[PDB]
Amino acid sequence: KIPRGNGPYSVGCTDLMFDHTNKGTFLRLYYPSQDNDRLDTLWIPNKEYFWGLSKFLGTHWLMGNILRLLFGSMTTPANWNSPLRPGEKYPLVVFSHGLGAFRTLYSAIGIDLASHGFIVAAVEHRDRSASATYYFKDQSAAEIGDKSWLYLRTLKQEEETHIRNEQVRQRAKECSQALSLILDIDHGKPVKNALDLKFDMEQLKDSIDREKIAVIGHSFGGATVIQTLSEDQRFRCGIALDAWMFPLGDEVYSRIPQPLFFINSEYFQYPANIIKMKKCYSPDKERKMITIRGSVHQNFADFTFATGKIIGHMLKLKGDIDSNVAIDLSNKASLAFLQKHLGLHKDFDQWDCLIEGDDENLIPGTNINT
Ligand SMILES: CC1([C@@H]2CC(=O)N(CCOc3ccc(F)c(C#N)c3)C2)CCS(=O)(=O)CC1
Ligand SMILES: [Cl-]
Ligand code: NA
Repeated sequence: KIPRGNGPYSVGCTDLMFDHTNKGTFLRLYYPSQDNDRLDTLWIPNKEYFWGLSKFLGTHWLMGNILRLLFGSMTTPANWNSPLRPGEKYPLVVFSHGLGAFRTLYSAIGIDLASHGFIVAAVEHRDRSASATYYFKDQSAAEIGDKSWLYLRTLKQEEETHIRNEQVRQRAKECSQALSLILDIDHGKPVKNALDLKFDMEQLKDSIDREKIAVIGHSFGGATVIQTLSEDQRFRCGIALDAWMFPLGDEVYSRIPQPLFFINSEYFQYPANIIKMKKCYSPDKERKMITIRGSVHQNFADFTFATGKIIGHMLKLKGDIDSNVAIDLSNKASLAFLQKHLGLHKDFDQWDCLIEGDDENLIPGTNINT
């Protein structure tokens, strides 16, 4: 089970696609809800995501059908299409998923933030870094629900530098576009969701705390954080979860004025990647880094909760550290950082010492020597 949020608010979830095209925005929204008696949210909601994950793993497409069978009915503890909790303006996180992932696979993070009173927009990227995604060829197709699928692109070694950088720039643009869509919905523009879901977007009107915007992401999503910050000053801080720095151009490093927080796993990181992170540091800029002891790259994504302890450790979905323990540390430290740099008046400053890695399961900075 993906854990429930630790915060006081109940949590809702819905999908938004606008426009309907491959250049439109597609995101999963997690938000504070009133109602707690709705059906839980289907975790991986289409069979084509399993086909996607199979290609991503480099296995026979039929392995996809087996993944579906195992995980296809699994839910995540968010009330599907619940009404938004009214009467308060919520800060906004835009969340960027990793390579081979998609929008639904960071619900532990998204649910927890929402339970503390954030609205989380987990984008689905159309850069072919997602295992799968979908969109509609034109208006007719969107009405009848005729989905077109776009699958992960496998690169040759000689495309890697160029293409990963093209993708990270597109990802940043998709983050910025998602932000503008949400802010517009906040500013009351009618938007016809391309998905026919029973969630009236008009509830979102005047529900966003417009200047309290942050961007968060895992791995490829962590680079996306950094690109996004250096492209859109509307984002006031970033949190990179085990950032994979390779996609970034040499230009961006000196070009990130906003506070930035690296939350790393113990076993993923390596000198080349750490050196690139330290290239973001300048005396005039706010930068924090912590390393979660006994953790692996996958501790930040939902599949760390989807299998048993033994199978999970074997597949490097789980580390030596308990997955709930690990994600609690990442989430609580994130909340403290956000409160600090968005100027929130909540109680997240109780976790301030975790930003400093002052905990028996944290390492201040990094374990990697460079
Ligand atoms: C570093 C990396 C990728 C970059 C990235 O973003 N990574 C996270 C993927 O996280 C995922 C992927 C699918 C999932 F289903 C879930 C879930 N839950 C999480 C790992 C590219 C370079 S490499 O090939 O040498 C080694 C791997
Ligand atoms: Cl290295
Ligand atoms: Na911009």
